[PDB]
Amino acid sequence: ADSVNGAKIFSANCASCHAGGKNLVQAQKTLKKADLEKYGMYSAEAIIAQVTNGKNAMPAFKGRLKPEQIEDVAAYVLGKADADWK
Ligand code: HEC
Repeated sequence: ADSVNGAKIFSANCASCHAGGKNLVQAQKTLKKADLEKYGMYSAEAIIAQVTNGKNAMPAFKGRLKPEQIEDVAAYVLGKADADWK
């Protein structure tokens, strides 16, 4: 995975709702490490699944983003949560 490419994908596709690791639609489901851990979402597998297929009001990105781009954005989230958002 490529977290740098991931940051590009995040900026273009995710920051509308998750700027600063928040969640503008469903406020407690943030991208902070502690919340990812709490919800079982602190892994590449988990983030890829949810980005790909969606969850409730979290959009699915299958088709929109290529599989590699989904992998890279997952890497970005994990890295950013580790470094800055928690
Ligand atoms: C609004 C239109 C959103 C956009 C754009 C993106 N996300 Fe999202 N995300 C959104 C919601 C409403 C939710 C909660 C879903 C639920 O009901 O549980 C989410 C959740 C996530 C999570 C998990 C967070 C956690 O459990 O604490 C992740 C990892 C996530 N979203 C990632 C993510 C990425 C990488 C995005 C762009 C490709 C993205 N989201 C866009 C709302 C919206």
